[PDB]
Amino acid sequence: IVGGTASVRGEWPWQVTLHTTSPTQRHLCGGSIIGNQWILTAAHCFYGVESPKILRVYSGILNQSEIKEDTSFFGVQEIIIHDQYKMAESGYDIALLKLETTVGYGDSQRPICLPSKGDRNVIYTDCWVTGWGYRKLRDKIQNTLQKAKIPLVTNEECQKRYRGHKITHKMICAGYREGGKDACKGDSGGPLSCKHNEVWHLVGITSWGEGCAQRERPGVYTNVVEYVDWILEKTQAV
Ligand SMILES: COC(=O)Nc1ccc(-c2[nH]c([C@H](Cc3ccccc3)NC(=O)/C=C/c3cc(Cl)ccc3-n3cnnn3)nc2Cl)cc1
Repeated sequence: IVGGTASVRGEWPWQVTLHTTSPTQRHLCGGSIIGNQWILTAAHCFYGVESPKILRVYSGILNQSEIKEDTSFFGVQEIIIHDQYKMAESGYDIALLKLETTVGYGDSQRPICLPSKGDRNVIYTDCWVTGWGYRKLRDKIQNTLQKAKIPLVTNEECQKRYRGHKITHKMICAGYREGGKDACKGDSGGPLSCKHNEVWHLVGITSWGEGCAQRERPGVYTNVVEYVDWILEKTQAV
């Protein structure tokens, strides 16, 4: 996260850190708890991941230093990538992780509500991006989970900012015109969380951008409201 500040423990209890153990264990991506065996994240995270056996999901984490060999984690039973996904810049950048065991909810880890289909017309004014990503292009994964408040940008304005790309309504953009606050490397897959009527909703999934927090280059997020039927199809299968 560029231009952000340290989060407080328990502030974003749906935020997870997804680690890969291959070749050595390290943070790979962010994700959000959406159900007791379900993590919503970005499809591009899994480039070259040949098996869910190499993945570890850690919840209830504020600091990456809390993770050692003896730290409990959730194994991944299945990786479900949207079958229209080709690359982050073309959309459908969404994936579900089906966990091997059930997440016990509490004050350190709980799910975030998905947006309502009726709320496709609501104007969100209190949106935050969170993650352990870089603070600039050439940096390193941060120990403490960071947060940044960022305004949503209309599809028309985002399209003007990304000449040469096709910004669809399945994408949602966020960022200040002058730049300064954004997601960066290591934040992808994490949530863009918006508070509306005192309830937090998972509005976006951190996906891509041209550089980090540059002027007139907002971050591009998967527009979660457009995928609620897909998520229910995969998580509520008979
Ligand atoms: C010790 O462990 C590590 O160092 N882990 C570690 C883990 C992941 C990374 C890492 N993650 C990423 C991903 C794409 C990826 C994922 C998975 C695998 C490989 C590529 N993009 C991101 O997060 C974020 C991209 C991004 C998003 C928005 Cl909304 C706006 C601007 C963005 N940007 C433009 N330019 N930048 N952002 N790149 C790097 Cl490098 C580094 C380091």
